[PDB]
Amino acid sequence: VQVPKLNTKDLLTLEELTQEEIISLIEFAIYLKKNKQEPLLQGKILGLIFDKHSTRTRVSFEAGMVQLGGHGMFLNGKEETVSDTAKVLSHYIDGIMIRTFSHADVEELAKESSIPVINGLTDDHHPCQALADLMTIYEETNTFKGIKLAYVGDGNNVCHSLLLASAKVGMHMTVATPVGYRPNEEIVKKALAIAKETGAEIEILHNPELAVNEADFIYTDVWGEEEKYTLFQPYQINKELVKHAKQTYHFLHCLPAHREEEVTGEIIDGPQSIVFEQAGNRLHAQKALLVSLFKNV
Amino acid sequence: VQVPKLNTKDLLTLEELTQEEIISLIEFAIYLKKNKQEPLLQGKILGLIFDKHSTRTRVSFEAGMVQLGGHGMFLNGKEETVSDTAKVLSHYIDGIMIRTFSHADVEELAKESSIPVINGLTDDHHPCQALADLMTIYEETNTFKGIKLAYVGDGNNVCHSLLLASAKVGMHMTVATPVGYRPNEEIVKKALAIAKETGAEIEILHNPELAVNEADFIYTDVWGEEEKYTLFQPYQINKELVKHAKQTYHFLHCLPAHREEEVTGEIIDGPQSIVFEQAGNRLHAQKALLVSLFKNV
Amino acid sequence: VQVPKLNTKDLLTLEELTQEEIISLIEFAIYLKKNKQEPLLQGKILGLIFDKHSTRTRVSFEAGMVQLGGHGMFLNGKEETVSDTAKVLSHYIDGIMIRTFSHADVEELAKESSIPVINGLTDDHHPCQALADLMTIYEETNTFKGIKLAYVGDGNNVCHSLLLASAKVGMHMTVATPVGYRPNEEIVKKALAIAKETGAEIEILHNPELAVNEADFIYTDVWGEEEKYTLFQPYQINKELVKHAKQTYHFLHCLPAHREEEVTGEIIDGPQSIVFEQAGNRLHAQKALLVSLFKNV
Repeated sequence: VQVPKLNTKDLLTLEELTQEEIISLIEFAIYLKKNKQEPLLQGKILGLIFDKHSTRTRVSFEAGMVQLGGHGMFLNGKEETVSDTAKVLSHYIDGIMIRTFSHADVEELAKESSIPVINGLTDDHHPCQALADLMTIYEETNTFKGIKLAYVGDGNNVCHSLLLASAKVGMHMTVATPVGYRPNEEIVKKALAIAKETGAEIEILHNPELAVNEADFIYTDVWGEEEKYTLFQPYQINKELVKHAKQTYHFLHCLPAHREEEVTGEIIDGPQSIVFEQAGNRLHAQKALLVSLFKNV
Repeated sequence: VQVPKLNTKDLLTLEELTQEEIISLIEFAIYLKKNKQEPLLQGKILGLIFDKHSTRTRVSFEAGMVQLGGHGMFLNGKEETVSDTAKVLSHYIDGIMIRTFSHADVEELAKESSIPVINGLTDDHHPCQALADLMTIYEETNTFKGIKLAYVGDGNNVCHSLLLASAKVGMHMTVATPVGYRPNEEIVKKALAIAKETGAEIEILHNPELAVNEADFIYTDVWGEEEKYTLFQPYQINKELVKHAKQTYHFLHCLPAHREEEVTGEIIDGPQSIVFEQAGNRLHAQKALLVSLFKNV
Repeated sequence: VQVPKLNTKDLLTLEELTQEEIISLIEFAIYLKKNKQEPLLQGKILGLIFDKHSTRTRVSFEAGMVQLGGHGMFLNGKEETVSDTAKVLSHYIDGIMIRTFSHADVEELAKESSIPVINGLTDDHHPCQALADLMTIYEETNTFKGIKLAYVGDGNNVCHSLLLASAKVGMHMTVATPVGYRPNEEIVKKALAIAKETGAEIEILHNPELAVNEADFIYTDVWGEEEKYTLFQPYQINKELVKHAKQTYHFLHCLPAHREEEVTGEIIDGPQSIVFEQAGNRLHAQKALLVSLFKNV
């Protein structure tokens, strides 16, 4: 097996990876997906820490380790500080995947931990998703040079992670969100700065027709309610809006979905959709990531 | 290893199995029990879903997988619908054992899931138990042709599952329950219909002496309270009642028991009892079931 | 591998071990620590039972099993009595580690269980800790003959376990605790009785300078509050107090710590400290223990 050397212990936002690093990861995920499960992490253990329990993440991670000959250790966020607990894990274990709300907390755990820490999802960031998404796209295009991804919806953590992800690999990305719901300046900013070096064109705006125009890929996600709903109704993915993209676009969604909200069934269940392939690749992307991180011994 | 081909993805009530299928399973469970643990499910994963946490079931399942080289994944019923969650599991995993209260829910999960689903126990059904019970009986008799099982007690889910189980294998079964506590028409009905084809004699009635008469096996289980208790007092298993069965009967109980309620200690701890052997076979029956289901790939 | 034969099924207080038994264990832990992880418990399963969830214990145990080719099964203390549950575990499993509050409960589980039971920690006892501590000391001294350990602080369960532990191996130990907070007569008593046969000198008193005098090792641990705090302030480990020990003493603490309470940072983070080495050895001591217990088949 030709395992990738990452020059980082942790993976938190996506930004601690070089561009080459990200491809190597992707290319490796794909090789693993094709190849019969190697016990590359014999007896290694991944701690799994949760704020609110999240199935999709937990299972995809635990699965991966198990398939790599490892073990996943389910811990809870019913806790001594998140410093003390980092110290401890390190003695007895090989890595940690945390999902919690405050990203600052994760950063802290990483500094203090002496084993790899992986952000399962914080409020601000969701690297692993984006990484599975890039994998999915690359499976289709075999390249990011010259590719447009439109994301329309709420300016959320998966949005952030896509921005950084696209910037890193020189994939162009435009975002359309309603007036209130733009993503964070600080991130947009970082993303733009990465892009200066990869020639990726990143943009944020409001009219979605503009985002989707000539896009190779469209991505949405789920959204007191009375007034909000009426504001996002125009940001729905449908026969009508998707006509402005390329004939040959594919649809992405991180799931789960509420049909006839963010996306019409016609689209999500149509042949343009590849949400399922996407879903699967969570497993594999992560596996690739895990193995690289764990061989920095 | 000579693994049984089941013509079904799921196992919910017992009724999706042919009679041959059930023996093959039993015969296989026994072979496995005798034979040093094969890693027949290397790296496969069984999701374990719980409504209220139940030890006996959870452990017997997890154990089995572990002994088969697999892994059990404990999930909770602190959950998005039970549709969404089925879809997800299927991507990352190989099978699901669910215990929940509403059987309808399980049915749903099975339809929607694209991997095997096993009913750990619903309010109406408890297949796995019955299957371990048949195994136990067969260990003793080596045949169901001509065998009578009496169940006295409450007309509960394990009762149901025994009815169907006995009907399928042509084992005769009579049930005695107090006036209020007969089992469900719909099941009795199905059971009777199966029996028409296997020549099993099934009956439901009230006087327990009648149920136990010439029985090869007696089976009870645990039972506002002030008036109920006085009604079941006569449905106790004891020196007195067991005299009407065959000299050579054996006693079963799925456990746990309240001695000097449903059963006197004399009986349950007497040499006629085989509740322990029963208990053990949970493990093995299940193992057999799991392996067959998982090789329908 | 040269595995130790223990003449006991369970390990609850430390007192069911002979002195030889304890060394053999220690010596084995060390060998295991040095040697690449043997799959000595292939497919064996350790049940893990919790009263309040405790990370350090849970992880160190689960880890160990995993590294020994086993599996740890996390159960909860959301439970039928702790008799019924012992019976059950035994059918499907190989051993149990319990942490609960009432030691009496553990005793009970052990009697009733027909597989090994290990006290993770009760209010009165914490064997596994002490055992990791002895390992740590022995790593340094290679012998207990002639060695003094001072424990100052609250007369707590780890204190108890140290008393018994030291008594068993003929290590001298003095304890200094404030007036209210002496450890239990009944234990001191047992400990003294063991010591009569190993020549260990055990003592309990109040002035800590006396405890630490000419000590080879110093051990503290964490401690309505307004009046208590002022009482223990003098029982702090610091530059000042540690001068009365040997030049060449080492500091122990079971962690976690509150610096500038029981111990000044100067000490705990100083080169005299070996709290980390201590921490690690939890894993290994336990592994050694587990393997010996599990080969009493």
